[PDB]
Amino acid sequence: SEAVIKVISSACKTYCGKTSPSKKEIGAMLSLLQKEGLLMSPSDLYSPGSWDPITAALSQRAMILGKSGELKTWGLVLGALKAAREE
Ligand SMILES: O=P(O)(O)O[C@H]1[C@H](O)[C@@H](OP(=O)(O)O)[C@H](O)[C@@H](OP(=O)(O)O)[C@H]1O
Repeated sequence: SEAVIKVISSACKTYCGKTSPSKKEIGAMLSLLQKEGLLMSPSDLYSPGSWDPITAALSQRAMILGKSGELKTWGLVLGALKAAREE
């Protein structure tokens, strides 16, 4: 939607620095996860136990369809969030 997007933005800008996903990339991945049935809300990313199925599903789609466009964004989020939850 909006609020959660900016939250993710400022978050990754602190963990990944300048090498963070652009807002235009964040929204794209967000909408994909919803239509894929992987997620249902923008706050779903706050669930660590739901990361595994997503990474698996995206990896499958990437290696089968031949495109890691959505996987790249996920990897960036996963890395930053994993580090955040590590503290
Ligand atoms: O303020 P930053 O540390 O430079 O991060 C920005 C902000 O999060 C911005 O939201 P806002 O315009 O509300 O500050 C967003 O739109 C940008 O993504 P993009 O470059 O594709 O336009 C992003 O880099």
